[PDB]
This record gives sequence, structure tokens and C-alpha cells, in this order.
Amino acid sequence: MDIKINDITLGNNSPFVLFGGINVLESLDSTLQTCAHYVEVTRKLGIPYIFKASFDKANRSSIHSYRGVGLEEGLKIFEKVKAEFGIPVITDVHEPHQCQPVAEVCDVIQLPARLAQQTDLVVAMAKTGNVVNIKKPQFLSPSQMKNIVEKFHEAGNGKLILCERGSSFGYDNLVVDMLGFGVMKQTCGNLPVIFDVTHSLQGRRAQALDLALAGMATRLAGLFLESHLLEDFLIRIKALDDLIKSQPILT
Amino acid sequence: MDIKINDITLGNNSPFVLFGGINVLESLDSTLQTCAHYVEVTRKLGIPYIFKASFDKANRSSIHSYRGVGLEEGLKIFEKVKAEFGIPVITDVHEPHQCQPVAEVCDVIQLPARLAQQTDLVVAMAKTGNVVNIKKPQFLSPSQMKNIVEKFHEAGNGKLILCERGSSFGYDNLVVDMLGFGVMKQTCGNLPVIFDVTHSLQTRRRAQALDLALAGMATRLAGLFLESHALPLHLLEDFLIRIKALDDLIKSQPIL
Amino acid sequence: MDIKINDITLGNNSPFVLFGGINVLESLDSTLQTCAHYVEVTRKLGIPYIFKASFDKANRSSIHSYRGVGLEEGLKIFEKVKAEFGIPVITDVHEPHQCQPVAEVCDVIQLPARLAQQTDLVVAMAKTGNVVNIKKPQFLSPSQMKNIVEKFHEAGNGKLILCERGSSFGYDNLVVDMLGFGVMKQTCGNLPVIFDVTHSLQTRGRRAQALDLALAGMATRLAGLFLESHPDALPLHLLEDFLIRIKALDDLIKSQPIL
Amino acid sequence: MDIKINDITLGNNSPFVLFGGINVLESLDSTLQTCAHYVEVTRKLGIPYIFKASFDKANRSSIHSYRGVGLEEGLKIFEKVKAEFGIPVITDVHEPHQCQPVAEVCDVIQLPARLAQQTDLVVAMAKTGNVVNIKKPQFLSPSQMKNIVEKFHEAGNGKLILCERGSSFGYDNLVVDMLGFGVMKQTCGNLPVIFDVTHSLGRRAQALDLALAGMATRLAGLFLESLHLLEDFLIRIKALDDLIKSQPIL
Ligand SMILES: [Cl-]
Ligand SMILES: [Cl-]
Ligand SMILES: [Cl-]
Ligand SMILES: [Cl-]
Ligand SMILES: [Cl-]
Ligand code: NA
Repeated sequence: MDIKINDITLGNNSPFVLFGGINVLESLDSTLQTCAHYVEVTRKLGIPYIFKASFDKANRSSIHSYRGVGLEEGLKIFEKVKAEFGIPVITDVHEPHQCQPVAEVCDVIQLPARLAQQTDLVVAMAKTGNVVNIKKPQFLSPSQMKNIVEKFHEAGNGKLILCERGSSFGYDNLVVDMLGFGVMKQTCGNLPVIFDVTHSLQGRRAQALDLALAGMATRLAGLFLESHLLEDFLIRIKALDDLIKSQPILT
Repeated sequence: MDIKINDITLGNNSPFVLFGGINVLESLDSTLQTCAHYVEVTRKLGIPYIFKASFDKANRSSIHSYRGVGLEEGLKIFEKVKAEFGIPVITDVHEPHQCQPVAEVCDVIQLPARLAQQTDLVVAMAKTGNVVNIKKPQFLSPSQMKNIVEKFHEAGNGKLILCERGSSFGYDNLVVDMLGFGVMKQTCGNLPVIFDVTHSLQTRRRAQALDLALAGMATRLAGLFLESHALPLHLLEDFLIRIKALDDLIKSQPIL
Repeated sequence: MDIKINDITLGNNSPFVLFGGINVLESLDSTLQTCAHYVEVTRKLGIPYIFKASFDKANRSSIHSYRGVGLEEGLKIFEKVKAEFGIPVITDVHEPHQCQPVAEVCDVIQLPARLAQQTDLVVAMAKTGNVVNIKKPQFLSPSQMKNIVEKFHEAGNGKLILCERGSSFGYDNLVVDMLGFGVMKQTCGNLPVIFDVTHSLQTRGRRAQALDLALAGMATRLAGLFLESHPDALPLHLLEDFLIRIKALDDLIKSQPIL
Repeated sequence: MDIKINDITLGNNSPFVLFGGINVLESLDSTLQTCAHYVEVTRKLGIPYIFKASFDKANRSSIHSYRGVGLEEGLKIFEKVKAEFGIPVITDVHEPHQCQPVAEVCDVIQLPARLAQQTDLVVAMAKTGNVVNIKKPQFLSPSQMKNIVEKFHEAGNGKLILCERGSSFGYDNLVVDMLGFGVMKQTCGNLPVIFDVTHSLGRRAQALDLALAGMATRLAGLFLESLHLLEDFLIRIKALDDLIKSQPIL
């Protein structure tokens, strides 16, 4: 099943879409500068691109780390990003009451992994009618994603993306099960599956590349980066993706 | 470090405390009945007791599943429990705005395992000043609990209980690492460590719960956390006679 | 099901048996000194005791580190242990040809975890008619132990002990699943289950850990505890204090009927 | 570091080599038939090929289950394969005393994963001087492979292949950590790394996804088992491998 995001086609047999940006929104000027770099590199390669940032990040590593400019200023920044570049945007929501006003502006709304079974948030997100990115918890097996999908369907929204971020592997360590992509496709109606390589990890750039290439080899809708260098990386991913997506799914 | 919960002393070298009750509050009458049974059994066995229930099941499989009585009615039921039995109570909170009104009634407030890294909730819970039970996420290692403790400390609340509930082991399965209890004691300032045997089984019986509970309590713990309806309620007394026997033995031996 | 090992009764509802000794036989005099210490402490506490050592260490830290004294001299040292102290002994075998000569001297023969699905070794061990200790591989689940048991039964030997030694938990780390003991008892006919606490740690002071882990396991009602000490692995001089604690817990548990 | 196996160049920046065959040798005729098929598919696609089989099934479900032809007859069959097709062959050895006679016939000798820390078997394999395929235990981290490599080096043999076969993931399950390939290359001197997709695991769809993902990390070779499913798989793997190997290392 493909999902249209403005003029982008997102789907497991379409050219991959890059989801990338910055961790937390701080100012209009800085956001535009980073966004402009993603836009320039992706336009030069012909890769569809969706800008990501948090306006209120609720899971930072310290309680006084800056959580972002907050809802009202964050949405004003996202509006400017959209007007200036003509691209879609994505952000995470963690409070049910924020879903509607965020959805007025942000094309894709993201369900944080830890909150993925929180029924009130699921329902509030679903009711926006927007495209939703469902982050797979590291403690949930790929055959359980279908339960989350079901809850969205019950709440009236089938525009769902499933986003892999690794699985717990002993203590303090994540492994990405490359077989889980196919499990999610088969059990969840071939919804678009994208791969958050950045959170899947924890030199490092060489790791991100191997891991990204390995995941994209399985035929995926997109690559998600919590992130010369970007360009070189994307050249390699696009080479692999172009090859994979050009061959028909096996008989 | 011990924690006083009204007249109860909770600590890793004190007699174990039972945190026991039910999954979710369904009605006043059923709650009082179950609670009365826990109280009667624990008083006669001389086991200190805190009543547990959720007022909301927030992460059920269906949008149409029963969720429990909800905050307003739930707090009314907790108020009646406290007035009728004179015992402390514990319940979980899922949203920052719930913390202060819940804490006005419930002695211990609990941080759900999945939400344990949500900073907004941590801060809102810390600011209540109440005793907090931190459910250890299945996906976090015992050495990383200190990071959560640090956040609460930075927010000004040091009255924290660490609650084991098992670790992810491959897909859809949990294992309890009996070494993790000591790791938590050593790295988190010997705060009280309790064991939720009920949720540790998770994805596996009365025989199993008893073996697992005894194993964990053998490592010298401040308490045991459990649900009945989950253990059959009528087996509670026999179960607790066993856990107390072991706990009395273990706590009577000097540490080292 | 109980197993008689000379005058010892090994079983899940019997007083726990200590299987203790050393990693590898390296000498005579030092073996006897270590054994004597175990003997003295266990006799003083009334704990049944079986001396353990390998004569040939299969997985060595380096290719030239000493493998141990080998079969022939190893068996001679086991003979001396048995003659001097009157106790049973346990050792591991690695090749089918070793099974007969080791079984003639040793009261229990041990199937190494890494070799536990090697059919030729299983058959050769089973055919000795000796008591066998089966080490549970870290990569095998507890419900699969029944398949090894089956193969022994097909080959004519039901005198089997199951030994826990942890499960792989992510990379280079072991967890002991305390529920696996009961799984092994339920699926394998209530054969004796013992716990190798020494190899369960492995990848993790260590003394405080060994005690916590041993106490936790023994709380589930087990036939025995399997450990290694070093003569200066638990410090040998702390053995009495360690055993006092294990005995206290075991005596309590075993004194209550199963629920 | 590349390894020459007759006229095949095996290495992490060379075109991938297929190691394929059957589980256990049952008879000459079946073996030649299966081998002929692999040879015919690989030749037509231009993929270097090494025939694999075990002469013994060391873990049988029953004490009475079929065992395979055994060492003596097995080696005779490997000799015929080599004479008829002119290709290298690979087999596993489980006991030290087997190493020298097997190594007389088989080009590559394989160290089984559960036996990879058995020091007597390591030394006896090293001493053959043959190319050795070291199966990574499911219970070992990729950073520990350097310790096994060290032992082989100390015993005088540096012709070593490292082979991924998955890691224990809870009970009765395996996962393949795609980051382990790079860890093994960086810590073990860029020895050839290959991927046993068969033992890492409809199910044919799984093998293809997994094989593609692993080969995307740039590897020396693959293990695979067999309406023309083998050829359809290999067409895809070769396309990907050619692409990956054509990009400069970053
Ligand atoms: Cl997560
Ligand atoms: Cl709970
Ligand atoms: Cl959890
Ligand atoms: Cl041993
Ligand atoms: Cl093992
Ligand atoms: Na004997």
C-alpha cells in the first residue's frame, strides 16, 4: 500500500524517501540552515525528502536539556520550512491534546516508540486523519506491530508507516533483525516500512552505512536519520535502492 | 537506605513488604473485598502490606477494551480503602497532569516501565514529594537504573523504590536476572529494591510464581509486588507463608 | 527420581549435594590439599560431597597453556582421592574412547556442554552404565534437554543429572533463567537438577555474586550445587561461610512440602 | 587479505564466492547430480563455486537415525567430485584425528561453530596447513573472533575464513547482527568473511532477504542450499554484489 504525502509517493516499491533533519527545533534561522543543506543534497540526487524535528522532545537524557521551542513557535517554524522549501515535514507528538493543532501543519505525525501502546495517544493521532509514523518499540516483536495497526484502523486511520529502530539484545545493546521487515510487511498489509538507522545504532559513520545498506537491501520505503558526508552516504544508498527497486519482487 | 511509608519501614535489610492487589479497579465493593482478604492474611502473618491497583489500563490491545474506573472514581475508591483499613496504597500514573491529584491520595506513586524515560512525567512525579516506585523497563539494564535515579535526584526526590519486572529475552519472552538486584543495590545507593513477580512471568502458573518469587527474595529484597484475581486469591496465605519463611531466614543472616 | 551415588542420595527433594573441586588436575599434592579442605568443611556441616576436576581441559586460553595431567595420570589421581577420602568423584569426557576407562574409576561422568548433541559420545557414555551429568549448553533452551535425555534412554541409561550453567544473553554475557529448573524437572521426569554457579557467572565481588546466584537457584528446590574454588572460582578459605548459607536455605526449602 | 583456493580468489573486495551443496553425503550418484546443478547454474551466471557437504551427521535426532556415508567413503566421493568438475570442496571436521586425512582431499576444512573453542581441534586443523573456515559460535560476540584467529596464527596457519551463522536471541531463535561483519573485518585483519545464510535461519523469501542484507555489507562469499529457485536467487545476489563491490570503500 502506497501513501501520498503531498507530491511524494511513499511505498515499499517506490524510490526511497529520506526522513531527516535535527533533533529539536531551536530557532527559525538555524532550522532553515540545516534544512537547506538536506534539501540541496537530496535535490541534487533526486531523492524525495521529508524534514524532521521535534518541537517538544519528552525523552532527552537530562531533565533540563532544552526540549525545543514548544508547540506554538515550533509550528510557526514548520510553516516557514514548508513555504520556503515546498517539502513535507514530520514531528513527534506525546500529548493527545497536541495532535490536532500539530496535524494542521505537519504532514506526518510520529508516535514515539515508548508510547506506541498508549491508547489515548493512538486514538488522538488517528483522529487527525494525517499520515502517522509508528515507531516500533525495541521490546516489541515484529509480529506484534499488527496490533498497533489494528488500533489505528479501529480509530479510523489507515495512513500508517512502520518504522524499525532495532530490538533489545541482552543488556544496553540493539540488534536490527533484517527478517523483521518482511514480517511487518506480510502481517500488516504491506504498509510502508522505513528504517531509523540512527536510533538503531550505539567508525560510527561506517556502521551507519553498512546497517543502512543492509536494511535497504530488503526493499523499504524509506530511511530515517536522527542526523561531502551526507551526499556520499546518500549516493550509496540511492545506488542500492535503485537497483533493488528496479527488479520485480521475486515470483 | 530505608524509606518510611507511614508506619512501615521499607528497606533491603528489613522484613519484606508486600505490595499486593489487583490489576485494575473495577468497583468499590470488589476492591474492598479483595483488599480485606490481603489485609486479613498479612496481619496474621505479620507482613507489612500496601494495597495496589491501577485506576486506568492505558495500553490495552483494543480501543474498546475495558480500562477501569478512571482517575476520579479510582481516587474515591483509594480514599475508602485507606479509611477502612488504615494502610498505604500504590497506583500508577501515566500523565504528568495526573501526578499531583493522585499523590494527594495515594502514598506511593508508580512510574510505568514503558514511560520511565519520559522526562516530563519523571519531573511531575518528583515534584509531588511522594514515595515513587520506578518499574525497571524490560529493555533497560540494571546498571542503567542509576540514570533514572539521577533524574529524580536532580528534580529533588530521593524517596525511590526500584522494581524489577524482568528483561527482554529474544522476542516476546522475559527472563529475570537474579544478579540485577545486587547491581541495582550497588549502583543506586542501596535504595529499596522490590520484585514484581507477576509481570516478570508475563509471557510464560502458581508453581512458577512461587519458584520465581522465592529465587528473587533469596537475594535479600525490600519487598515483593504481586497481583491476585495473577495468583488465585485463596492461595495467597499459603504462598505468603513460604515467602515469609525464606525472607525471615535470609534477613537473619548477616550480610557479606 | 533419585540417583544413588555410593552412599549419597541425589535428588530434587533430598539434601543438596555439593559437586566441588577445581578446574583442571595439575598436580597430585595440591589436588589432595584442595580436596582435603572440601572434605573437612563438608563433613563438619554434614553436606554430601563429590570431588570434581577435569583431567583434560578442552577450551584453553591459549594453545600451549597446560591441558592438565591427561587421562592416565588423571585417573591415578582420582584413584588416590577415592582411596584417601572415601568420596565419589566426577570428571568430564571428550571422546568416545575415553568413556570406558574414565567410567571404571569415576562415579559420575560428565558430558561437556559443547559436545552435548554429539551422538557418538552420548551413546558411548550411555553404554558405560555410569551416572552421567549432562551440562546444558548456553545456546540450548531448557525444553530441549528432553531430547538429550531421550537419546540416553534409547541407549539404555536413565541415571542422568541435568546441570544448569546459564543461557546466552546478548553478546558475551549469561543470564540464569530460574524458571528453566522447573521446565527441566517437568519435561525430563524429575531427574536430579544441579546448578553450576561457577560457569554461570563466567562473564561478569564475584564472591557476593556467586552467593546471590547460588541462593536464588537453590530456592527453587535443586538436587545439588556445582562449584569450583582456587587454592589461594571462589576463594577456598571462604568455602565454609558460603556453604553455611547455602545449607541454611536448602534445609529450609527442603523441609517444606512442595506447594 | 585475499585467499587463493585453486583458481578462485576469495576476498572481501572480490566477486563473491558461493559455497553450496548438501547437508550430508548419502551416495555418489546423488552428490554428483546435485553438484552438477550448482556447477551449471554458477557457470552460466559467472559465479565462482565451492562444493560443500558433510560426510557425517554428528547430531542425529535419534541414536538410530541415518549417519551419512562416513569419512572413508565420504573422501572417496569428494575425490570424484573434484575429478569430475575441477572445483574445490569444503567439509567439516569434528575430531582432531580426522583433520589430516580430510585435508589431504578437501581444499577447505571447516571448524564447526559449537567446536570453535575446542583447542585440540583448532591446533589439528591449523597443522594441516589447509584453508580453514571458522564458523562463529552463536554464543560469541564478533569481537571475540580475534581470539580464535590468534590461536590459528600461533599454530602457524593464516589461511582463515570467518563465517557468520547468527547469534542466540532468547530461546531457540537466531538473529544476524549486520554490524558483526564489519567488526570481524576490522578486528581480524580483513580476513575473508562469508555468510552462512542457511544456518542463520515463505522461508525461501527469507533466505533471499537475509542474503541480500548481508551481502550489502561487502562480503567474500555466501553459503546457500537447494522452480529454478537457486538461479533466481543468485541472479539477485550477483547483481547486488557487483554493485557493492564497484563502489570504493569509504
Ligand atoms: Cl523503544
Ligand atoms: Cl503494575
Ligand atoms: Cl517494559
Ligand atoms: Cl565443569
Ligand atoms: Cl556452552
Ligand atoms: Na564408575
